[PDB]
Amino acid sequence: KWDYDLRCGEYTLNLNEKTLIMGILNVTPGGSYNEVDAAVRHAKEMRDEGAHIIDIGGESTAKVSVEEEIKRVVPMIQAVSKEVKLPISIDTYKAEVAKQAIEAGAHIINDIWGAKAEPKIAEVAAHYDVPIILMHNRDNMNYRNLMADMIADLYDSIKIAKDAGVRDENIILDPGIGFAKTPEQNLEAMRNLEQLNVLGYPVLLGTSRKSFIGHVLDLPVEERLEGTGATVCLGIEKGCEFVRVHDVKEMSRMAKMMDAMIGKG
Amino acid sequence: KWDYDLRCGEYTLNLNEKTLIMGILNVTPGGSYNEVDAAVRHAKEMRDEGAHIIDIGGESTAKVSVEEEIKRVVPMIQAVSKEVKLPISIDTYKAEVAKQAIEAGAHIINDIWGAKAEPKIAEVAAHYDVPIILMHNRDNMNYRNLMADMIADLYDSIKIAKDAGVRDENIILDPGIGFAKTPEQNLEAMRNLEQLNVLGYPVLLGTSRKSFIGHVLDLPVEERLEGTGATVCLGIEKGCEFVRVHDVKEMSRMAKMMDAMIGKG
Ligand SMILES: Nc1nc2c(c(=O)[nH]1)N=C(CNc1ccc(C(=O)O)cc1)CN2
Ligand SMILES: Nc1nc2c(c(=O)[nH]1)N=C(CNc1ccc(C(=O)O)cc1)CN2
Repeated sequence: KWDYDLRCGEYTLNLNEKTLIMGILNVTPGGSYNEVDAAVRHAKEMRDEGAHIIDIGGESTAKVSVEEEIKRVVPMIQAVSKEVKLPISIDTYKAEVAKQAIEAGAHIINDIWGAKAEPKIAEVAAHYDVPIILMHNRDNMNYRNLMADMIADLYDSIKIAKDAGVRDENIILDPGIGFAKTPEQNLEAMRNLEQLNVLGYPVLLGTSRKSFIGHVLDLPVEERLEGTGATVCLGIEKGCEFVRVHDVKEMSRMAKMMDAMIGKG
Repeated sequence: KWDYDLRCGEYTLNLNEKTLIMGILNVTPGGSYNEVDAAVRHAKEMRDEGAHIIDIGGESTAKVSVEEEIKRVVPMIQAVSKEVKLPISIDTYKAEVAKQAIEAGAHIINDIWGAKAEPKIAEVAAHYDVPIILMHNRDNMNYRNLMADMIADLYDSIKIAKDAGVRDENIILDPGIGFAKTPEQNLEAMRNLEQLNVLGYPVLLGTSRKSFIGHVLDLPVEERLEGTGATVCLGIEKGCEFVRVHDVKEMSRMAKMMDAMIGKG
């Protein structure tokens, strides 16, 4: 069904056998022992609970200067990649920040502006030959047709990536749940996820604990585990390749049950 | 999408607005204060956590005499229906046991042998005018074609029900997960649930904590909450009207997230 593995330098990710789980690493503020030590323990924990990728990045949910984001995030990567044998993605949109992260040992790029923030990032991706996640986002919500416009917008990211030298096999798409979308639009995107498949790239889904779940269930962030469950289940059934979650133990067992049932693996 | 409500004597169940949750009531052995009091507290708890129906019945998972099953189950129904304002289904296949249960105040019949055990049950259903759940089951597993044979077998239950006087609107079907099916056949049934829809009746799904979940996840019964989650999510996405669960709080929030997303309600 995919005729290629996801190549991640040291590691290799097979897209046919199971839904791959990307664990969110909270960067609680760099350099200090407390910060880097708690991040390592948390990454070790996530590896133990069934995670396949560690996603390192903070400051999205402020506007910090770039030379600082590096001071924060570079030590984090050096440590985790040394002590947790697992691919690391860097969660930034900035070109200069991404460059450092791969240099410090990070394997995937995770751009929440899908190369539209700093088009030069896609050039960094092409050069180190890393896989890149292009997320749907935009500075507004004035959609003519939600799904039609997402697919259009995503394809504009691909165009920037490909004209930068990025190979098709190093491209992952993400519908960008929670970004430039009302609670009701987020549901529609979920309902229509299977459309992104026509584009012919692997899709990552990120819905973990987000507020649209709260809006439906009327429930604060620490009570959003079951809601997340449902979004991850519907996601996988709609053909997702990756899920980005906080609750690795739980989501990982759900993915596995989903895989058994849908006939994946 | 359904042009009719599910009529349950005192109560009425709408099939368009939400996935309806049936809570499993464990009958731990009748008459005694401890037994009936713990059953009532457990039913009150399930009502509090989002349940829409209470399912009362034990001895399926032995072979007890009929006049005893009544001594066990009749007091349970009198109590729960008095103190929990909710429809009760009786989980039996025996005609004489069902008769008593409705007489004691129970509203739905739940037959795990789909009128094939004691065809006379369907006559009890027709007479009191209660809804009946017909489950797929058989004394063997020698399937030519799993789904084709389920649908055939189910239709044999309907034939018995309808020739007994049961109205189409009082008929609910159930694929009978865990019954006369290997772990691998259970997955296939799950994968192909949407087929039962061609028959034109509401479908209840019962997979809560069952061993096929354990077989996939390699996990004992008390660790089967996420696995159950996935089965309930895929179920609802495949058009289920009811789910039969133990973990009402959790499953109830998942159903609700599923409903929001699939556009139900
Ligand atoms: N590839 C990828 N990266 C991310 C994603 C994401 O969904 N996909 N989400 C993130 C979290 N952003 C949020 C947006 C909305 C909400 C919410 O509405 O609660 C929470 C968090 C950041 N990084
Ligand atoms: N309408 C309906 N009634 C039931 C059902 C059910 O699935 N649907 N399951 C029940 C439980 N039977 C089990 C079968 C298999 C397993 C297992 O394999 O672990 C556990 C329990 C009894 N009553």
